[PDB]
Amino acid sequence: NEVGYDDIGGCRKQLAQIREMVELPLRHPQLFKSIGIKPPRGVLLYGPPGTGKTLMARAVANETGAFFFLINGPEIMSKMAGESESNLRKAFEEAEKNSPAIIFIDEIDSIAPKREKTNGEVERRVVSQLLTLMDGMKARSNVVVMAATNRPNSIDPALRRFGRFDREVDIGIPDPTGRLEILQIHTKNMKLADDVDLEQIAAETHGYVGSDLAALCSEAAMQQIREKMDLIDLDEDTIDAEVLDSLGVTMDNFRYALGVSNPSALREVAVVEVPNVRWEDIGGLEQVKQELKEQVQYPVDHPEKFLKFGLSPSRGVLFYGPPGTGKTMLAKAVANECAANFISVKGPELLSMWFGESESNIRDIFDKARAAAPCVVFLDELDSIAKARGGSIGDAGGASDRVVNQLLTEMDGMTSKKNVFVIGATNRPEQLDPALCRPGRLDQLIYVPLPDEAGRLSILKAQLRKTPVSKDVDLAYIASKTHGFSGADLAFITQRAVKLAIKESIAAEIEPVPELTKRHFEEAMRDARRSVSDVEIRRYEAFAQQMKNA
Amino acid sequence: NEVGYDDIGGCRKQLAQIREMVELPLRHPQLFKSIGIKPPRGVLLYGPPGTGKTLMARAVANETGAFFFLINGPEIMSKMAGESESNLRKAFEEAEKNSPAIIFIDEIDSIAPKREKTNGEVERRVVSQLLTLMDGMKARSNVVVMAATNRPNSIDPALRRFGRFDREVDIGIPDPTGRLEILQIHTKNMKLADDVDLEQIAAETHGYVGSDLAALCSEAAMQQIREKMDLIDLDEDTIDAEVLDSLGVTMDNFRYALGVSNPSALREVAVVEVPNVRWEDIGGLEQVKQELKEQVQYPVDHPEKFLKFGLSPSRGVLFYGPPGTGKTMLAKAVANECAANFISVKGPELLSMWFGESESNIRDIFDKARAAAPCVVFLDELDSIAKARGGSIGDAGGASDRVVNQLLTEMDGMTSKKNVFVIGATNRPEQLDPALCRPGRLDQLIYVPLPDEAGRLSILKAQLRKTPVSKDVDLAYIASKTHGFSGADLAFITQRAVKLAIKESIAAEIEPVPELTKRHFEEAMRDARRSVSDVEIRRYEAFAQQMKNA
Ligand SMILES: Nc1ncnc2c1ncn2[C@@H]1O[C@H](COP(=O)(O)OP(=O)(O)OP(O)(O)=S)[C@@H](O)[C@H]1O
Ligand SMILES: Nc1ncnc2c1ncn2[C@@H]1O[C@H](COP(=O)(O)OP(=O)(O)OP(O)(O)=S)[C@@H](O)[C@H]1O
Ligand SMILES: Nc1ncnc2c1ncn2[C@@H]1O[C@H](COP(=O)(O)OP(=O)(O)OP(O)(O)=S)[C@@H](O)[C@H]1O
Ligand SMILES: Nc1ncnc2c1ncn2[C@@H]1O[C@H](COP(=O)(O)OP(=O)(O)OP(O)(O)=S)[C@@H](O)[C@H]1O
Ligand SMILES: [Mg+2]
Ligand SMILES: [Mg+2]
Ligand SMILES: [Mg+2]
Ligand SMILES: [Mg+2]
Repeated sequence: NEVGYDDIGGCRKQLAQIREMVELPLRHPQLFKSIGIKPPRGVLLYGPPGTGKTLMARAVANETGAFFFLINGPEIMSKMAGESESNLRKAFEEAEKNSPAIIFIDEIDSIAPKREKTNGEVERRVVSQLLTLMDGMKARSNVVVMAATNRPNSIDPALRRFGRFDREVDIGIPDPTGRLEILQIHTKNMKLADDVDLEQIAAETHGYVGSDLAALCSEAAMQQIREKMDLIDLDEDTIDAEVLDSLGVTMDNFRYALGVSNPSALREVAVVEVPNVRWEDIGGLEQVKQELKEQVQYPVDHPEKFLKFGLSPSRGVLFYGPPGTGKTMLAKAVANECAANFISVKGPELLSMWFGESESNIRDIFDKARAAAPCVVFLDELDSIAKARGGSIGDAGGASDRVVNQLLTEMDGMTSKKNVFVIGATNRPEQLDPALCRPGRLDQLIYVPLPDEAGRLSILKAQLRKTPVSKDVDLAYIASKTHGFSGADLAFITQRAVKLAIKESIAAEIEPVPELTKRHFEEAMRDARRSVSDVEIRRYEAFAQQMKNA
Repeated sequence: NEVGYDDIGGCRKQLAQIREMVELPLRHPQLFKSIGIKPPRGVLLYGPPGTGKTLMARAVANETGAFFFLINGPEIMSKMAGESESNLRKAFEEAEKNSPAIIFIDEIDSIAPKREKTNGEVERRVVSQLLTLMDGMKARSNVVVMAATNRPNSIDPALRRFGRFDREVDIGIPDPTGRLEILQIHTKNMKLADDVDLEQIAAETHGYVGSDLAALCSEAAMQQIREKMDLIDLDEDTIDAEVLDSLGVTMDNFRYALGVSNPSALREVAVVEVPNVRWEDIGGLEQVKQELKEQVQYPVDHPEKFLKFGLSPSRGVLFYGPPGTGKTMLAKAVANECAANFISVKGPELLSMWFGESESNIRDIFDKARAAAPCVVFLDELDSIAKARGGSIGDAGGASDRVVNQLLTEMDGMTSKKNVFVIGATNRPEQLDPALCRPGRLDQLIYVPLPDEAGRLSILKAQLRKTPVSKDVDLAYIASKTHGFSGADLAFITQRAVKLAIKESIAAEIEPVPELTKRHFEEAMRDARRSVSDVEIRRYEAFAQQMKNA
C-alpha cells in the first residue's frame, strides 16, 4: 500500500520529468540556489482517468525523505462551509513548518472548477482560498505543490497561469511495451500458470489504461475460480488448500478476459499514439512515398539546412484522391518511420465532440502535439467537415462552418519553428474551401492514384503477409485481371476469399485447409466488382492535371 | 418480507454474477487472499425501474451470514444539511466495525446526480461525502458496497470510475421463460382456480417487468372479487368464509387483466431481447439467408479460423431493397439461429430520444451489446435518419446530421475483436451517405429482391402456418396470379381475406366457418393490388446491378 518507483511502470519519460521537478529541488535545493533560479512550485498532473495519476504521486512522495501531505478533492468539498477552507490553511502551515514538503492534491478540479461555470459561492471561496494560499508560499519554504486531474480543461485557468501552476505534465496512454511492464506489476503478486504470455496479451491490448489492465488481471483470476467452483462448496466455511495450490490462472482465462466487458476501454478522446504500419505494408505509390520523405521527413530529421538556407518549410500537406486508396495508413507509416508522435483525428470526431462542445481539446490537439513534438496531426475524413453542412453543395452551406473557423485559427496559431506537423486527407478535394487550402495552412496537395498491376501486385504481396496462402497463387495473374480495382477492393476480395475458404473450412468441419486456393480465388475473381468509376477518376485526373485553378 | 434466493426468479445469469461478486468475497475472502487479488468493492446494479433491483439486494443480503446496512436514496436527501452527510459517516463506521458487511444503497442517483447538472451545494457535498468515504474503505475491512439505480446515466461518473464502482451489473427484461417463473412466485401465495395457465399468460406477456406482472396478478384478483361483489355486502363488518373459499381466480380474470391498464409496460427504451422468428417463417431468399450464414454466423460461431488466417472480418452489413420485403424480420431470425442477443433500433427511436436527448443511451446501445456480447445491433428505418433532414434531397440537408456524426463515431469506436455486430437496413439506399457506407463501418450491402412465385408460395406457406385455411386452397394458383405482389402484399391479402371471412363469420352470427375459402380469396384476389412499381424496381435492379459506383 506504500508505493515505490518499481510499483509504477511504463511512463518512464513522465517520471523523468517529475524527478527533475520534485525529487530534484528537494534533495538538492542548492542546485537552484547555485544556479540562481526559482524552483518550480507548480507541478500539475493530468491525463485520462484511471491512469496511475494518484499512483504516481506516492511513487514520488514515498521515494523522498521529504514530508508529505495529502489532499483529496471531494474530501474538502464534503466539508461544511468555512471549515473546508480552514483545512487548506491547516494544510500549508504544516508544510511550511516541515519545510521539505510535498503537497499532493488529487482531483483538483472538484475544488477548482471554472469560476465562470459554477454556482455556489462556497465553491468560489475555496477556489479563492486556493489562489490566495498558492501565492502565500515562499521559495525559502521549499515546498512543492502537486495536483492531478482527469479534466485539465475544467480547471479555473488562473491556477494554470504563472507562479501557481506552470508544469503541465500529461500522462499518456502507454505503448504495448510499457503496458507489458504494467501487466508484470500486477501479475507478480498473482499466482499464474506457465502458459501465461503477457507479451501475447500486451500485443493484443492496444488502448487500455492500467486500470483496464488491473481489471483485466482481476477478471481472468475470477474465471480461473469459476473453473474451480465445481470443486468449491460455498456452504463450507473454509475451502481446502489443495484447490488453492491448483488455483493457477491460465492463458485462456485471459483469452476469456479479453473478450469480456473489461476490454471496453477509454479510447473516445483525442489520443496520441505511435503507429504500427510501415512502408512495406503499403504497396506501390513510391513516388508520393518519397514526396513524404521530402516534405515531412526532411524537417523532422534536419532543421539544420533550413537555418542554413533561411527558409521555413511548408507545414501543410493535403492528401487527396479517390476513396479507398489507403490514405489513412499513409500518415501512420511515415510517423512510424521518423518515430514522430501521431494523432489521428477523423471528421465526425470533431463534430461529435462538438455536440458535447470539446473545442479546447481541439486546441489541445495542437497543444499536446506541441507537448509531444515531434508529432504529426492527421485529419482524416475532411469531407465530413464539408458534410457537417452536407458538402460544398450540401444544405447550401459549404465546407465552412464553426469547425473550419476554429481550425483556420489553430492552424495559423502554430509557430513555423515548431516541427509539429499537420496532415490533411480527403477523398472529395473539390468539395473543400480554398481558405483551408491557403498557403501557410495547407499548400502541399498530394494526389493518391490507383495502383497499377505492379502496385496491385505489391499490395497483394503486402496484404497477404500474414495469411497462409496457397502455393499455386499467381498474384500477377490476379494482378492481370484486377485492373480498375482499388487497394480496398483487393483486400475486399481476400475477405470474400477467406470467407469462401471458411465456406470450405468449417463447411468441412461440419461435413483444416490453411491454404487460399485458386478455387477460393476464381470464385471471388468471378465475383470481383469494381468500386470506382473511371469517370470519377477523370474528375480526379483533371484535378491531378490541375487543381491549382481551384 | 425477508427475501431468499427462491423469492426472486428468472435473472439467473445476473444472480450468478453477484454471488461471484458479493457472496464469494464474504464467505471466502481467503480465495482472493490466496490468489492475491483485490476483492471488488464496487458492485453497481442498474436497469429499468421496478425490476427487482431493490428485491435482489436483500435476496443476496439475507442469504449471507454477513452484517447488512441499508441506505435509501431519498432518506438521506430528506435529511437536513450536514446531518445527512453525518449518517453516511455513521454508516461506514458500523460496517467497518462489523467487518463482514453489506452496504446496499437504493436509488443512488438521488444522492449522486451529475455534479455538472445540479444546483444545490448540499447535493454537491453529499456526492463529495460519498466519493470521499468510498475511498476511505480498506480491503481488510471486507465490506461490500452495493448500489442500485434505474438511471445509470444520471450518476456522476466519478463513482463509476475505478476503485469506487467497477461492476456494472444490468438487470434486463426477462424472457417468457423467466417471467413464467416470476408469475409462479406471486401466484403460489395466491389462491387460484384450476383453469389458470401461467404458461399461456407468460407467452402472452412480452415486455413486462416483474412489477407489471405483480400488478397483473393483483389485477385479476380484483376482478375475481368483482365477480363476488354481488355476494358481498359492504355494510357488513365481516363477510362469511364460504365466499372466501369460492374466491379462486379464474384464467379469464387474467384474460380480463391482460386487456386492462396494467399491461401498459415500460418498453419505450433501448431494449435487448432475444427474437422469436426463424428461417422457416421467412419464405424464399435462401441465397441471402446463406449470405448471413456466411457473413454473421461464421464469426459468432468460429473466431478460430480468423486467427488462423490473420484476418478480421467485415463487421458492417447493410440491408437494402424495395419496401415491405420483410427486412425487419431478417435480423431477428438470424439472431434467433445463432442465439445471439438482439437489439432492435428504429429510425425515429434515435430522433424521439434525441428530442429528449438520450445519446449516451445510443453509446449504451453499443455498450449493452458489448455487455451482452454476442449481440447484433439492428438499425431499422435508416431512411428516417435521412428523413430527419427530409431525405438526401430533403430540406437540402442530406442523411448527415447529429445522428450520423454520433453513429459514425460509435460504429468506429467498436473493437474489431468484439463479436458485437451492427446490422443496417433501409429501403432507400441511394438516399444514404457513403460515409456510413464506408468500409470498416458498413461495407456489406445486401439487396433484398421480391420473391418469385416459388418464394411467394413459400411465404404463403409460411404465413398461413397458424391459420385454419381451407383445403381447396391452391396457393400455387395464387402464386401464379400473384406476380408483382410483395410479401407484405400477400399478408395484406390474407388480412383482407380473413376480414372477408369475418364478413362471412360474424355475418353468419348476425344472421364455425374456420376455413379460408377460395371465395374468400378470389374476392381478395380480384381486389388484389400491387404496392411496388416496376420502374421503382428498375432503380433497385440497377443498384442491384451496381451500387458500388455510389
Ligand atoms: N499505469 C498504471 N500502472 C499501474 N496501476 C495503474 C495504472 N493506471 C491505473 N492503475 C491502477 O488504477 C488506479 C487508478 O486510480 P487513480 O490514479 O486514482 O485514478 P486516477 O488515475 O487518479 O484518475 P481518476 O482518479 O479517475 S481522476 C491506480 O490507483 C492503480 O491501482
Ligand atoms: N493501395 C492500398 N494499399 C493498401 N491498403 C489499401 C490500399 N487502398 C486501400 N486500402 C485499404 O482500404 C482501406 C481504405 O483506407 P482509407 O485511406 O481510409 O480509405 P480512403 O482512401 O481514405 O477513403 P475512405 O472514404 O476512408 S474508404 C484501408 O483499410 C486500407 O488498408
Ligand atoms: N424480476 C422480478 N421478480 C420478482 N419480483 C419482481 C421482479 N421485478 C419486480 N418485482 C416486484 O416489483 C417490486 C419493485 O421493487 P424493485 O423492482 O426492487 O424496485 P427497483 O427495482 O429498484 O425499481 P425502482 O424502485 O422503481 S427504481 C419488487 O419489490 C417485487 O415485488
Ligand atoms: N419475403 C417475405 N417473407 C415473409 N414476410 C414478408 C416478406 N416480405 C415482406 N413480408 C412481410 O411484410 C412486412 C414488412 O416487414 P418490413 O421488414 O418492415 O418491411 P420492410 O421490407 O422492412 O419495408 P418497410 O418500410 O418496413 S414496410 C412484414 O409483416 C413481413 O412479415
Ligand atoms: Mg484521481
Ligand atoms: Mg479513409
Ligand atoms: Mg427500488
Ligand atoms: Mg421494415
